[PDB]
Amino acid sequence: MGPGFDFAQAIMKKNTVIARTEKGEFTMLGVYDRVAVIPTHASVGEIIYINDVETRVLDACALRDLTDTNLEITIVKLDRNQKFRDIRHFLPRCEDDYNDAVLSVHTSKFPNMYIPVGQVTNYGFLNLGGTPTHRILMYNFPTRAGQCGGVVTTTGKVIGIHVGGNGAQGFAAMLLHSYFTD
Amino acid sequence: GPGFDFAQAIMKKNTVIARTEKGEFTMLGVYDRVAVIPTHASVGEIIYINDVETRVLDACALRDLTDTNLEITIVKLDRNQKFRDIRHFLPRCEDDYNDAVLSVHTSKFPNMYIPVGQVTNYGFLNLGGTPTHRILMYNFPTRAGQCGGVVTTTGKVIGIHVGGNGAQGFAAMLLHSYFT
Repeated sequence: MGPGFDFAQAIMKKNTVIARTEKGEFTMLGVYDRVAVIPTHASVGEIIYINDVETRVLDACALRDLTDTNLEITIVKLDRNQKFRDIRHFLPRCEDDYNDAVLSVHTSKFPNMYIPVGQVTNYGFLNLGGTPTHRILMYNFPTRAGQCGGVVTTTGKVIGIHVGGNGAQGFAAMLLHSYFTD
Repeated sequence: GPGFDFAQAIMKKNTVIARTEKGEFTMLGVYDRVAVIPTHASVGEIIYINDVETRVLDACALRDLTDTNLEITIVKLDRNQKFRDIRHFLPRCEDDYNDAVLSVHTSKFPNMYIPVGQVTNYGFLNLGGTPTHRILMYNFPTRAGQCGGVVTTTGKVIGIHVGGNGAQGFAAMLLHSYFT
């Protein structure tokens, strides 16, 4: 509807796949080459479904900060026959707050979904489903089941992936450029 | 929920891309060759529908019996295709709603679905300096363009997006009596 949605759409149309694990269907952001991200609670194993195709997982790494605290991001390398457009230049280098973000989801249940979530706070620490978690972004929108893995963008920046909510607020794990140095 | 199925079913058969002098708008076809578009689209004698030059036979800028703007223009189009009749999904009365979806369809934003959630019967709004009635309101914390879109709940087509103030978004109510 506006330039925020434009950037979100451009990310969705080229840099997402539908990932299925034993714990459900997730929006999954491809970052570069055969490397994607997904919430750690998806419990990625040795095999994953990518757009309903059985795919071997070459590597998966649940990220933690240097205090050994959960970040809720898993980086997956897929045995896929095609690379993603390299979007690493759209990742922020530092922890930050943002104005006017969009949360975008694409699953069987929620195809082509885009939500203007407004201001995003650098929230920091969250007890997420009982697990201490760092580098959380917060937005005041009542997100729901089915949105985990959804991409949070501003114009020109891909800043996080949706990992949870409390009914009134939604929460995303930060994406930082430094996670995807090769 | 089934809200998303409903929004897609309305989009697929009843939503077309309309282009006026002002650019592109999501247009809802209601029945026969009758459709609606925001009044601010400035519909002329000719309009493009899915990139086809189309004569507009009639255009009515709706006002209520207080003689107040409603910001809906009803158009009758000179085209062969007939819209699937959806008048039975239009509310009879003014109401509040939960769990609404706004569905956008332009050349730039094809098939885009925006869950807006809770929708209030807001009522009176000074829209661009024009007093307007029968406005629905939802959170919309962005500055959107003009193109608008169709607002649905499960089982109902309730309004078309007509504007916003950067925090809130506003739709004009669709009522069954407008098309009787």
